[PDB]
Amino acid sequence: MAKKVAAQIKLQLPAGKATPAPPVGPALGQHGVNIMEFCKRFNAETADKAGMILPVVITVYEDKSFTFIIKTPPASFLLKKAAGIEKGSSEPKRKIVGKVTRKQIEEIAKTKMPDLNANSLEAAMKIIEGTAKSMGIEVVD
Repeated sequence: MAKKVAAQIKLQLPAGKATPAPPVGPALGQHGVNIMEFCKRFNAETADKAGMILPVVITVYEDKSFTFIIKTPPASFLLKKAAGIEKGSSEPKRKIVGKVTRKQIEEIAKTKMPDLNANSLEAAMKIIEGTAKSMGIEVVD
């Protein structure tokens, strides 16, 4: 399969909010890459996971072409989107700040399957759950 890797541009970038600030411009642009192609790409792709410093990895090719991936991380990311801590709880924090549910675990586990390096989702579920557990997040059902 066609690979002509010229470089790699790893970048932690706001979902829905990437831009040629010191992050992007110097990173990709120095390697000849269309920052706007990148940005209009990452932004549109990350539209859903917006509000988020996404851990990205760019792989620019010989053409000045590129592609990039975004490491849908251990679980913290979408556990915000579940545990209910996209900012924080109002006050309730019995050590368990907020919580979710095995099913919620699953979904999160599923979406980040490519990242968590899941042989099988049961494994990814462990990650999410364990992450959650460590983060003071309970799972309830």
